[PDB]
Amino acid sequence: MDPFLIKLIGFAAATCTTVAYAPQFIKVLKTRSARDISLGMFLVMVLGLALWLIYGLLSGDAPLIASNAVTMLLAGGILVMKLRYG
Amino acid sequence: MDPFLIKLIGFAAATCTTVAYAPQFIKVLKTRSARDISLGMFLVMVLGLALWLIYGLLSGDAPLIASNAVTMLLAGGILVMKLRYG
Repeated sequence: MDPFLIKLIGFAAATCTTVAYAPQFIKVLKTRSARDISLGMFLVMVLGLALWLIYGLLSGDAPLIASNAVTMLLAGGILVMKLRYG
Repeated sequence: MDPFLIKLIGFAAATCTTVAYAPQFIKVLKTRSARDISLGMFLVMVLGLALWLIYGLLSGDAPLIASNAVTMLLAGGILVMKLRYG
């Protein structure tokens, strides 16, 4: 019945990107982005993440669940990007 | 036995981000990134994606499998980023 042990193994491997992804998100902010960038692209990505949470639960996978939580917190860099506007 | 129908549903939803993510990748290139950016972060992300393919197959999920294939092709934007070097 979809053993939880599988989720743990996936997280362990995904940890490399997840751990590296978090700091990488901040670096993107210093990438000197312009306001003329379509923020709509980022908004869509967030929508997929929200849905991925449901799918992740159905599979009992941790990487998708943990990624969604981590992304939400790290995503906070949205305010920084929005600063470029106006 | 992990019905394939589940993978199809996940892809349909993930299609929003997957479809939007592809064009978003190109836009990142025009983000005026600097060579002083740690490319190592991107390298690690790729490693996780390669492993995710195996995990994705184990779950029979299409979003992870399709994402890996799409990312590999779209990732090609690596050469553009490498151009900043030197």
